[PDB]
Amino acid sequence: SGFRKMAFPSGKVEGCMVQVTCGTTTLNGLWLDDVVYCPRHVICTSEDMLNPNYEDLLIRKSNHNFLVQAGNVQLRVIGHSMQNCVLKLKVDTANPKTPKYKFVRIQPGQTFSVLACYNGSPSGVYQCAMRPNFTIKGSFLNGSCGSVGFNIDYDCVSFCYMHHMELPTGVHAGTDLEGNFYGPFVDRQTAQAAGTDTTITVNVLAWLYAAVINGDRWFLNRFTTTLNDFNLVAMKYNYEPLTQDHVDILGPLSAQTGIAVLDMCASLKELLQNGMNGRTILGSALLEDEFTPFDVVRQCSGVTF
Amino acid sequence: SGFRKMAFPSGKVEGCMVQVTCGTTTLNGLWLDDVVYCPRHVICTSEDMLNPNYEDLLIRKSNHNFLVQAGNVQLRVIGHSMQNCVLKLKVDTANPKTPKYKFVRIQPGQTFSVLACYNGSPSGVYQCAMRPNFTIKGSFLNGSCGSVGFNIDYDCVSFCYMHHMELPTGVHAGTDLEGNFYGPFVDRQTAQAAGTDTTITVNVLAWLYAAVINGDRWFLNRFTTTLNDFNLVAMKYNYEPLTQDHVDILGPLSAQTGIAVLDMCASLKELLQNGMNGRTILGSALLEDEFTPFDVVRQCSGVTF
Ligand SMILES: *[C@@](O)(C(=O)NCc1ccccn1)[C@H](Cc1ccccc1)NC(=O)[C@H]1CCC(=O)N1Cc1ccccc1
Ligand SMILES: *[C@@](O)(C(=O)NCc1ccccn1)[C@H](Cc1ccccc1)NC(=O)[C@H]1CCC(=O)N1Cc1ccccc1
Repeated sequence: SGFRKMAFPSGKVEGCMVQVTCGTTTLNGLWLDDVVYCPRHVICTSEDMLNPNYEDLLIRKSNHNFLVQAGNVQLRVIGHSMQNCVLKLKVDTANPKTPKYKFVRIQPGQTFSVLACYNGSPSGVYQCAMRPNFTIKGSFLNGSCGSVGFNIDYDCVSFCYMHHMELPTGVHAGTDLEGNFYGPFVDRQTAQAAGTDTTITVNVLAWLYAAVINGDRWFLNRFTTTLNDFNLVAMKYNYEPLTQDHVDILGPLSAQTGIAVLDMCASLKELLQNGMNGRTILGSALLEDEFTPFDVVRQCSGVTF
Repeated sequence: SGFRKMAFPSGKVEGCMVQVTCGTTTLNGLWLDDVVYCPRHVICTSEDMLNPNYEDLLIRKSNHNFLVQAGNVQLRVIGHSMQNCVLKLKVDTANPKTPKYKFVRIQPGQTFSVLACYNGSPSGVYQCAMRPNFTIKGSFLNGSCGSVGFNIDYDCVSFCYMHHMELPTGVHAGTDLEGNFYGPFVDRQTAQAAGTDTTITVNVLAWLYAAVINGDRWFLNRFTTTLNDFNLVAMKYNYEPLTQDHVDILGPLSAQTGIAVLDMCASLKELLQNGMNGRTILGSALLEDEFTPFDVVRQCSGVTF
């Protein structure tokens, strides 16, 4: 029993984290097989970050300008190329601790674990959601660039995020492992607007199923409602609209608790209109949206790695 | 910037987790050097758990009644002894992945990371506090017994918790690694009363400093107060009393933010009496007490392992 913001065990990712230095810029890299992946702005001075020309900065650089450390082990760079916002450094040594992995681009609402690192060394692990405006509400300091986000399916590590920037509003922006930014962001220090954030409705519903599973049932009401009626209300409160895809994904939780999705929808409807009245659900006085339906199943059924 | 419930990286603990079977009871063990540590009730049937005589049950058992698996690999038990509520199984093989470690008994209010395991296999990691009544509010299912809690102090793993049972009220109880229970609990399936829980005042103050560091300053008021005056209020709301030791521990945060401890105390005083009035601090609508002063410093200054 109980319910926590649970992260994946980080061990398989810890053995991939390295330190990358170019000139006086140091940040984190990911060592898989004989390639080290890192943010391309490693080739920038702090000055360059205002208006960087990544082309002309990169031409002025050779293989030996790049220092790669895995612990006290020096890796030798024998090749370098820029793929969108990521640098790939080919090194002389394949990482003997390379796990089974894949590169995935996640969708808004999906969750992942972040291994926050400084100078190639792990500091902490926490679970995050990709917000609908493509930011993450992380915990990152100077030198955390190159930290990664991941999911584990069985023995396979799915890398979905590399950390690049803090925006002037103190939220976080980065790329997939192919170096394409999530959202409309660029790797330049200039004012950048994230769009309005919205609540990930399907995740809030997943969390209400989790509450019922854990004995918190007070919010369960007499009423029902329709998708269309539910969605009119959701859009007033800055909730994401609910699709047939969301209803299909909540099927297993529906079947476990004996509560039809639309019934859970009516319950949520009342909470938006009337609030929680200074009651709590699973020890929180707000509606939580950083658990997927898969996270709830994983935690309440005991899935291992 | 930002602030998250951050757990320690779990890799050094992941390589110590094994599966221990005795008859048809299977749970988690910790393999350090040539000893496997596990809850002693592994020798119990479900039936035995109501009123176990551990001496008598252990006498009926020989070394070969104990199956130890690390992944695919069967380890051979060549010795067994009971130390309080823990079984120590001597095995033919020292764990090659034994980290630098210590056994510590922690105090109420201290935090640690839990590596939740099933069948010797890591499922997830989360941070929590030892409550003042010596329970933890965990997330554990059947088969989680023998899961451990730990702190990392540079290269050294401090094991402080082994999970044993869920109480009828859905909170968690266990031992230190010498097998002494935290709190008045016994390893028996019988109704057991946890004390009244209290809010860990020094941790709430640490979290308010974290809020100020992160730009949440609305709660900062004109007023001051004395310890004695502050404590009369705290005891009415089920807060732990604040001692000179707590004030001394908050000194560095006080010095960093330029806000005197007693000033922060007056600010907390108002929030207890007037509540938060819709507003949130660091995304929460309740006062958080599962960050120590050291947790805040670690996260806001960027300490690695
Ligand atoms: C970086 O890309 C990174 O850490 N970004 C993520 C981040 C930053 C702040 C808060 C949260 N997340 C760069 C790389 C780098 C490192 C060293 C020298 C130059 C560039 N690291 C930074 O810390 C950058 C970005 C913000 C910043 O002030 N900065 C330069 C810096 C670094 C250290 C001390 C002062 C200034
Ligand atoms: C183990 O002590 C354990 O998992 N305890 C912690 C915990 C935390 C949250 C929820 C439940 N338990 C025991 C050990 C065990 C395992 C298998 C067979 C016998 C004993 N595991 C349990 O799951 C205990 C506690 C609840 C339960 O059902 N149970 C005994 C049991 C299990 C299965 C069938 C009958 C009885």
